[PDB]
Amino acid sequence: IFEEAASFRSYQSKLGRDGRASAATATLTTKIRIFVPATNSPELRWELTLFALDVIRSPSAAESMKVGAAFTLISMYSERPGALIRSLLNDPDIEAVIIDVGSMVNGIPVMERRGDKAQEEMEGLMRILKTARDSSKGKTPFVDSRAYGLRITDMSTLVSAVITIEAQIWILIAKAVTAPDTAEESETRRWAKYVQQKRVNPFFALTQQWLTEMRNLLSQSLSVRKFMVEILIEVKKGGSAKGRAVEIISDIGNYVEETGMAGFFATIRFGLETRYPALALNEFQSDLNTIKSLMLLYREIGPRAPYMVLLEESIQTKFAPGGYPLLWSFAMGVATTIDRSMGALNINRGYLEPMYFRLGQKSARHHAGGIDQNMANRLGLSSDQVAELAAAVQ
Amino acid sequence: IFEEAASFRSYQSKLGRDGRASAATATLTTKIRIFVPATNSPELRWELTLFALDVIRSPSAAESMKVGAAFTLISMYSERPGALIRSLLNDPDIEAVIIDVGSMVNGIPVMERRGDKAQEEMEGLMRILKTARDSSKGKTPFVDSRAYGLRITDMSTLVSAVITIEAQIWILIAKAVTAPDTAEESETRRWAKYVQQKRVNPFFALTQQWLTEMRNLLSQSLSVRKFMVEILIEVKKGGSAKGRAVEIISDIGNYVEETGMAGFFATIRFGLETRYPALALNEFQSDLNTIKSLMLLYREIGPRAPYMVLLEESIQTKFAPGGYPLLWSFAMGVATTIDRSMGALNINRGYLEPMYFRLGQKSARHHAGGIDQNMANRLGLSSDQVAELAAAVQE
Amino acid sequence: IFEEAASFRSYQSKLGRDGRASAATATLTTKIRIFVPATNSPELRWELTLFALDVIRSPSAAESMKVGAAFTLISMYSERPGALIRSLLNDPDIEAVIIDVGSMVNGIPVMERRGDKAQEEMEGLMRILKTARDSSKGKTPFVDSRAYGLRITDMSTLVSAVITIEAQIWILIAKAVTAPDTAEESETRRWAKYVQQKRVNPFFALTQQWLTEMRNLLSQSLSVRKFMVEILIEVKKGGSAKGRAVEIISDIGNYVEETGMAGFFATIRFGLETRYPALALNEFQSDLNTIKSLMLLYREIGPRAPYMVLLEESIQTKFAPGGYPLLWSFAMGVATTIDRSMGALNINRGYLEPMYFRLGQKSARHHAGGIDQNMANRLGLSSDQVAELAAAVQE
RNA sequence: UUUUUUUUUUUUUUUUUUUUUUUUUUUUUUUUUUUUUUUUUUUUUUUUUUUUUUUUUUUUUUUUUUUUUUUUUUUUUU
Repeated sequence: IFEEAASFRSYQSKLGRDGRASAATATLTTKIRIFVPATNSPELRWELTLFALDVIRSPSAAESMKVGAAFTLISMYSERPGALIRSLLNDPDIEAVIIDVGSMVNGIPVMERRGDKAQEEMEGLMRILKTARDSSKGKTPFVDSRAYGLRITDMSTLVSAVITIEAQIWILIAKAVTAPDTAEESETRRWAKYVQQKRVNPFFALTQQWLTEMRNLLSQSLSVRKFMVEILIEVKKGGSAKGRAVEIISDIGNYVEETGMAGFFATIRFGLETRYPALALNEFQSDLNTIKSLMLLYREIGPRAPYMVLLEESIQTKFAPGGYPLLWSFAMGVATTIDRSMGALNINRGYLEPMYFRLGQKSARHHAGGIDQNMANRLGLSSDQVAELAAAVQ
Repeated sequence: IFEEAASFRSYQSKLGRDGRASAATATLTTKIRIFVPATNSPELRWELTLFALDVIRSPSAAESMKVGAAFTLISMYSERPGALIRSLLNDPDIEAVIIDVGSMVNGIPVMERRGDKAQEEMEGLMRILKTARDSSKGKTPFVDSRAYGLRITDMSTLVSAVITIEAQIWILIAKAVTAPDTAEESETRRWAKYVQQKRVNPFFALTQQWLTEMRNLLSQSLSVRKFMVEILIEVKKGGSAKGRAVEIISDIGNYVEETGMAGFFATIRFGLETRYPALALNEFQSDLNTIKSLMLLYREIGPRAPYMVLLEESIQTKFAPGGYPLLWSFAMGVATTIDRSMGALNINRGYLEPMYFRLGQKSARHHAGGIDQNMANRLGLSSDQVAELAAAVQE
Repeated sequence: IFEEAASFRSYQSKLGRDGRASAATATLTTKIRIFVPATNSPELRWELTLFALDVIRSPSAAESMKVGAAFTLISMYSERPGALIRSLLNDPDIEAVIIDVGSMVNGIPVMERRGDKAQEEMEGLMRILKTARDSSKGKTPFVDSRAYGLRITDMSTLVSAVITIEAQIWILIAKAVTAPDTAEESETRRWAKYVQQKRVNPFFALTQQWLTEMRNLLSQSLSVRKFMVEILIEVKKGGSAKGRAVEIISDIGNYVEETGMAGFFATIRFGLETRYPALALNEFQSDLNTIKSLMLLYREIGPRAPYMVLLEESIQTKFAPGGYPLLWSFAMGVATTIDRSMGALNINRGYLEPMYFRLGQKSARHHAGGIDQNMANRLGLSSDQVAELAAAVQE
């Protein structure tokens, strides 16, 4: 009867998603140069970090080389970052040319391995680096200029630096796609955390200007977000040995997961699992069947599922609350009454049903925390006790 | 209808945890020197402990020296201190170099077997130890300076001494990463117990100056907390008799467990297992579902679970009460009302949701301990007795 | 919901607590000499006991000597005292070397089987036993000096003597680690019995000065308490005929069991098995779950459980009433109101929770002398008569 | 056998939150003690065959009455 319809909803949501796309769909690659350190000499690693910071500080650089810089800038972690790149790159938009900087002989720019083939590229980079200084009005990437000056001999001091700047990139990714500005509040809150717990050395704190230039690069290159989410899934995998370096990335991950999918998970939290009497309304049944199909769909996607928005994967559309707007309007009605932080999520969408939102508000507030409507009999609480709870709840 | 939601919560929590993370993630190892007692000689072991105390007392020693000094200083228990470190190291931050010191030939500075590579390491150690003495204005690590000169010749007094300095490190770890100041109250209260029980010899008590220099090394190095929690799990394990040495560590452990997860367990104690009538309120169902997922998650993590804050594991975030703030605010509302130990824990966090906290307080205070709502009927207590309890509780 | 939380409490309690600790944890042994009788000669055995009493009486003897002397002393019961020590010693703190002394010809010091190997040991012993005598203002260990004077040549008087002295050690162990001073009342009781019941010859009573020197040795050595509790568990096992000696010990052991865990058992004995109306309150639920977990934990620990304070096993901490203070404060409020022997136990802990203690009084006294309910309808007599009895009893 | 109708048209990105912070050894009591053989009754005994009455007898066909018989189209108003 209805079972056919429910199975048909399921059918639509999985239809044609099976199998493999034709190689005729293969997109034009773009060629990007990544200067990998490829050495354990701490001097070259820190100089390359400064070079890379400056590439992103520069308004005269192209996006193609800025992405390449972000690929050198994160990934200072491993003994062989060329393995990290080649194994986790996984992007058809990109062909990355990896250059070992080797001895890093050149003073402020990277040394070219084919020094002779073009001097103009070394000039281009030097112009970019000068532009980085001059356009930033002499202000270093760091809030203390001495951090720009000092060059590092000792591996403890190197990693203290590197992990602190990496962490400063990774705090960005959490909101770079989903609220590309206005997220300095959240990012400084997370910064406060990592320095309080002494994981990062705040001598290497980066200026809001540099962080914004990098956050913008992240908002507008998918290629670098793809690499970030690749490595973030990689280190999320359990039971491994962890160094402090990957641990802080993983930690950051917990802010990066479910990003840009607020609507979806908020209908599960403050719609489904809150389980007010309103879930018996006939109107919602289509929406409930939708969310069932979405949860199974989420499961079908597997490990990439919590990051779909950063990856800009198409399937997100299905996830959007336009697919279940009665239940979503209701759920936000609950969310905004229950959770003070849900008050501050923007719910200006065209498909807001204000009567169902007000029913959401009424289910939490007007029903007195739903206190009359105890969900389960395990407490075996007195009727009197429930009434007292409702009185205390105002 | 609802089952799919809870099973999806499960899914989210277990997603991508599976499998083993690629070697391409492997971090730059730093070099740590650990000086090790080669032999059961009391003269060696006590001088080396004094040296090691002085390395952490030093303003001029490098963190790479200091953490390896702290490793030797808390390996002094073992019949084979080199084996203890190398077997429980388990740290990709670190490459350890051991210097099994054969005969302590240099005297005040530690020896090195083939010499320092250009003599400079011995000179480095000497500078370290001088600067320790000079910066400390002559004052020893110990509260009685006679301990510093003592140059022990018998194993009985050595183990008395060692165990007492070790205990003094281990009293720190309980707060070193969770409130590294305000710690002195706890650390002295624990000190009181071990001396009252005559387990440690108070002749060897260490100065607040030295203890804070070591507490800071613990706060700022994960590599030493990794070693500590490795050995703390190791000795917590059953099915052997114990030497007083590992027993005292195990004893300390009971203060180190649950550290830095106050909020989590407090929601279990004073939200969940107290089973107030307030758990019928619809909103808390989301949070209850979360804590169920967290309990099963805790189980899934296994032996490291009680120490996840000291070992700085990402999963901790999951556990933070920001993840279930309605239940947490209510549970702290109960906790602070019921337990006169509570409320000395800081609950100034953004997600306090104080209507639910006040409902917590109004359960335990206003509902007279929730007096009416008896959970189980095996006593079948009279209404008059419940009223007497309401009177005596002072609401 | 709640079932998972209760299982989680259990999980926390048992998490780790399996497998084997790695031998990399293995503690430094301390090497100790135990002199033992080789043979069934009373002339040896009594003089060796006098020597051992004097070693413990000495101001100049080392702790390593003293513990070894306490081993010499308590092993006299058996036909193979070497076998008794070696087989029931179970301790990594220590490394026991046994000397089967042979004929005690070399004066007041014990015999050396291969002569003096340092050519100093006998002189060490001479100094020890001289300083024992001299430090004492000319006293003997015994209240009558003739006991010190009289050599023994028959087994019957030997065993009369030995048992009397061994008993005097064993009466101590019941409060050597808990309340190690103010023990004396419960060492003069405990000497009432035995003398009255004619199990000991009070000719061999020991002076308070010797008993406190031995009590101190017991408080401040774990290794001796470990040996005592090993043999105390050994003799507690049934299914065998016994000698007089072991019976006196076993009888003692009924004093030694549950020592130092007053608070734990008192929460079960008072409060919990009293099943007051107050136990139905929401407040206790955490604590009740705790006690349940502890009872099954007690079961899991098995034979050593009643002695975990004297063995100072880490787990003890778990048991401490800080782990369930609301239930405990109430339980002590019951216990002190009901039992005339309670209250003379010191309950000045920090986690006193006095509103619950006052409710513990107000149940067992204020609620009609603990007659505001009757727990179950075991016979179904009339309420009024029982209430009249409670009024006449006046709480 | 036959005789309708049967294209389409909306909506469908995102935006919050998320490290910590207290407690947490121990303390009391804990042998015993009284009673604890027996003692009386304890066969029997009365009464218990039978006896009266106990066929039958009245009445008991029938008889009156019992076809039918009148009435029975209409008419005002709107």
